[PDB]
Amino acid sequence: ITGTSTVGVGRGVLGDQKNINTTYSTYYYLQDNTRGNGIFTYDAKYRTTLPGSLWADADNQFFASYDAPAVDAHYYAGVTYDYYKNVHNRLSYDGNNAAIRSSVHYSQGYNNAFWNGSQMVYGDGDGQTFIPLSGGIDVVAHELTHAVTDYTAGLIYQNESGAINEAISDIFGTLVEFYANKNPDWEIGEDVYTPGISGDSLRSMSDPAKYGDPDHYSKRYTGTQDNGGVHINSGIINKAAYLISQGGTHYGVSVVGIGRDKLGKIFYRALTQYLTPTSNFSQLRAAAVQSATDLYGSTSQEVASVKQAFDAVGVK
Ligand SMILES: O[C@@H]1[C@@H](O)[C@H](O)OC[C@H]1O
Ligand SMILES: O[C@@H]1[C@@H](O)[C@H](O)OC[C@H]1O
Ligand SMILES: O[C@@H]1[C@@H](O)[C@H](O)OC[C@H]1O
Ligand SMILES: O[C@@H]1[C@@H](O)[C@H](O)OC[C@H]1O
Ligand SMILES: O[C@@H]1[C@@H](O)[C@H](O)OC[C@H]1O
Ligand SMILES: [Ca+2]
Ligand SMILES: [Ca+2]
Ligand SMILES: [Ca+2]
Ligand SMILES: [Cl-]
Ligand SMILES: [Cl-]
Ligand SMILES: [Cl-]
Ligand SMILES: [Cl-]
Ligand SMILES: [Zn+2]
Ligand SMILES: [Zn+2]
Ligand SMILES: [Zn+2]
Ligand SMILES: [Zn+2]
Ligand SMILES: [Zn+2]
Ligand SMILES: [Zn+2]
Ligand SMILES: [Zn+2]
Ligand SMILES: [Zn+2]
Repeated sequence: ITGTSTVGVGRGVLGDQKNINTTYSTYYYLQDNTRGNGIFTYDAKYRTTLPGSLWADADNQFFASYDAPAVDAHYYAGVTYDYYKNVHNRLSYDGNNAAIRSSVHYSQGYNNAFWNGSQMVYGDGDGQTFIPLSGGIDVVAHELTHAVTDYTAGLIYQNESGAINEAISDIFGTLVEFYANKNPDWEIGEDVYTPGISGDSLRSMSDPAKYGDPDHYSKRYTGTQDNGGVHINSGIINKAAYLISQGGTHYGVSVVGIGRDKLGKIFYRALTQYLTPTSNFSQLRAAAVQSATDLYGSTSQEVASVKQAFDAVGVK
């Protein structure tokens, strides 16, 4: 809609207060004109029709419980936009400043969030397994990174390529969580998963085996569930990414950590320059080694650490 750019205030899913960019035209709308072609947040009104109605508010204050998922969907889309622009010089998910659209209150008791090819969709959860999923910055950034992957490498969502696709989304989801300094960790979804249970998450990048996911190629899942294990076998790549950043000794292989910024630069370059739709784990290793070589030199510590990390998880 056309109107005046304003700044409102509200509270997110976890009760935290934050400022959000709105647009004023009789009502205040969740329309952020300051980022690319805009960030737009919609109310799906517990239906499955998309996108729903552009979110309208009478007073530019978003403190009602019904508002909370919209506040966070809107705000964390903005943070994700800022991460890709300021850190990687990428303008929105398509690199051409496409508008980011999100719908909240999708369906009823819906325990999921997804990028559907043109927009973000957030369930409210059932209040036991999940609370509204836009409350997790790593979830928001994980799903938006699927859009980045679709517009670059085109990794297919099954078998090893699909596990790489998932891991890429976990890696950048976590780097956005650190970038925002929002209670950062190497877990996925901890802020919105099982509100009754402290200290758990959907999966761990630092210790995938904590939840039974593999942390070595010899332990990879080879069945047909989960599109061939895309959310299971991602643990192998997630552990490698954790080792590249933080270092450690894993199955007897010592890895010298090089930090989060260089992890992001290496994987972003691998994704945008070298990966293809059917890349497997071995080709990811080659792409990461080449990317580190491009950026830091063939004899650099950065290249050595990438090699060490993939050796540690058994990917040659
Ligand atoms: O913490 C990281 C920061 O150091 C780097 O600059 O960009 C990515 C962030 O995750
Ligand atoms: O050392 C930390 C590890 O114990 C934790 O699991 O994830 C973050 C790491 O830096
Ligand atoms: O030891 C772990 C166990 O606690 C969990 O239940 O399943 C996976 C194992 O790695
Ligand atoms: O069955 C597949 C297996 O062969 C591969 O190594 O990793 C992904 C699985 O889906
Ligand atoms: O680290 C182990 C490696 O040494 C062996 O060769 O294959 C299985 C791995 O667990
Ligand atoms: Ca209001
Ligand atoms: Ca997290
Ligand atoms: Ca929990
Ligand atoms: Cl560990
Ligand atoms: Cl471990
Ligand atoms: Cl470790
Ligand atoms: Cl270990
Ligand atoms: Zn998803
Ligand atoms: Zn995913
Ligand atoms: Zn966290
Ligand atoms: Zn798992
Ligand atoms: Zn899955
Ligand atoms: Zn998924
Ligand atoms: Zn280990
Ligand atoms: Zn470890």
